Amino acid sequence: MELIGDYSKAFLLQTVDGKHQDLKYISPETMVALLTGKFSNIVDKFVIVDCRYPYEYEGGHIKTAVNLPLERDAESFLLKSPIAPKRVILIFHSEFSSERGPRMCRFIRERDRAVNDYPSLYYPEMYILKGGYKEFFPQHPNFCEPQDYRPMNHEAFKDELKTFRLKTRSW
Ligand SMILES: [Cl-]
Ligand SMILES: [Cl-]
Repeated sequence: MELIGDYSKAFLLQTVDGKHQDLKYISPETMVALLTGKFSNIVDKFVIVDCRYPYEYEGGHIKTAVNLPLERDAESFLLKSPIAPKRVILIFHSEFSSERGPRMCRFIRERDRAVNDYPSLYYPEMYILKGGYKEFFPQHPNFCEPQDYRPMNHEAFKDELKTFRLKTRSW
């Protein structure tokens, strides 16, 4: 397997197959391994980036996850003042981690490359949580808060979906 983004070392986590062949995916179990400190001696810090809309996040998210659905906010939070460490790892996810999560992952790498001298990166190691929140919640409810799951297409949030999308950079 290839080295991480800055070609400094191998990827630390075991991966699983995912739709986007060029990205690295991890399972809910591996996400829990990170959250339970199984890699504390090597991983200084990791950030779980929930790329879903605010109402989805509010309806139930992974503990400690940060809601950064808008590209400009994800960039500001992660690259304005890079989180320095050991390793730093980013884990992106959305509802199914089919579109929004992967898109933000690619976006951050694009920006990371743009503000660095090749091949250096602030976040050389990034993963996608396979199955997204939809598959994580049924496996580890006590690692979520609140302990619920609100889909993007929830019937009671149709207006909220439209409101949020009109704030995005492109549709
Ligand atoms: Cl997938
Ligand atoms: Cl956006």
